[PDB]
Amino acid sequence: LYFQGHMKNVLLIGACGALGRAVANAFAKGKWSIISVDQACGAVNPASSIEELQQAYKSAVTGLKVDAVINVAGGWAGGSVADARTAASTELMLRQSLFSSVAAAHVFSTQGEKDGLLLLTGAAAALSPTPGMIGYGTAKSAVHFLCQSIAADPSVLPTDASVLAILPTILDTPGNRSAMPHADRSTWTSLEDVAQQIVEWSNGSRRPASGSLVKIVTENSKTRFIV
Amino acid sequence: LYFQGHMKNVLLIGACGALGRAVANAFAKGKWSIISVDQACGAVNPASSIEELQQAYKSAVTGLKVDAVINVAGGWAGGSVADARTAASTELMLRQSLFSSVAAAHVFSTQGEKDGLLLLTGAAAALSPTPGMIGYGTAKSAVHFLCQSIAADPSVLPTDASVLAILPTILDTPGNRSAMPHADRSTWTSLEDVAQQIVEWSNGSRRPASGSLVKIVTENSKTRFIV
Repeated sequence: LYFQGHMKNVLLIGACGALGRAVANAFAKGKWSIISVDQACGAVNPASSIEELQQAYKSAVTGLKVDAVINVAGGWAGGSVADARTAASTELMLRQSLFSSVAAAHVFSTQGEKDGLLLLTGAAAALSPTPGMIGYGTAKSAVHFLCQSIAADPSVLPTDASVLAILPTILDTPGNRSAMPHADRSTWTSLEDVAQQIVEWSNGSRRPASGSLVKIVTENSKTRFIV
Repeated sequence: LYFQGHMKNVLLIGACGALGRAVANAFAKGKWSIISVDQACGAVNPASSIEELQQAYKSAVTGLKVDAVINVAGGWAGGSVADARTAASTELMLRQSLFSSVAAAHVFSTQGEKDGLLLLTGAAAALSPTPGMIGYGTAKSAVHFLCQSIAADPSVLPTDASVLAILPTILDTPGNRSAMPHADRSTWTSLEDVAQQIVEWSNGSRRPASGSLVKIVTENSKTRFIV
């Protein structure tokens, strides 16, 4: 007659960035419980070791199982091996994208629900060498490899778990608007389309094969998610 | 009648490991000047930022131009995203292999001689996903990407510079002998064959195309260097 459901829980990493806020709004409209580890904003020190991140992540979800672990953290910096500042900017992109993803994988493995989702954020541009974006290309290339490697042994993920990486080309962010203010935005992906796709996968449906690198391709302002 | 030559200088990173010592011995027999940044052993703190490594590297070669920058640093640890210790071990492999390689690229770019060599150390096993070696596969995959990315804009390297990554399968090291003491060693690459190949490339000849991932393939105890 009455059957009591259960709240779904998402561990959200990177909630403070443009895509992070769009993703938090989509989970909230979707009536998920959100644990925003990076919030209440800069809540976890970026100088954290991988071990310290996985401690802060385990601590934020104690006595919960998580149906999704969504990592959308990461900024962008340019630079070639010529610039002295490439060292500092690449260490930052490695910490925001790769350190966070390794820690997120361990919490997913130990606290994750059956049919759960781990979602990592790559970059379509990191499918090719990136001479002018050394740090960013190297960090996101590593995320892509980490996603394929996690997927390749399902015995250490929850049963019917999926790991996916999203590979955006260009996102329609305030930063992109002010950087390129007279460009055509017909290929810029809406943050809301990405966030709604992430919620749909997190609710269980339309997932490509675990380990997929899902390119986000926008043409004439319509988006497809392509493996 | 008499023409005075000049010493060739190598910046050697990772001189303390088995391959590092074999490489130092080969440069020394080859009458190169060796700057061993990691020596006099653990000379540079592994907890160094990329910026601090590139400072320690610039400082070790002040008022020299370097004909070669050779990075052979890196140990090995196992682990899946299941093990709590994967976080700490992966951060170590990222620091030893990738942090060192980004700093080495900047010193090569700013202090490197024309026709100079930058050599990075990958892993044949990182050409495929590595579920049981998450940290090691991810760190070496990143080195491979970094090598291709550096090569892809020659304008920020010295004229006729080459960047190469070596991708060993199994090296005949004391560690490998004691770990697998009844295995066949007919596919294990001699450290001296690798070191002599590195010196030959550093003297200028037999280099494949810049950005190459050179697999080291040993069969019936004979080694080839294959792109």
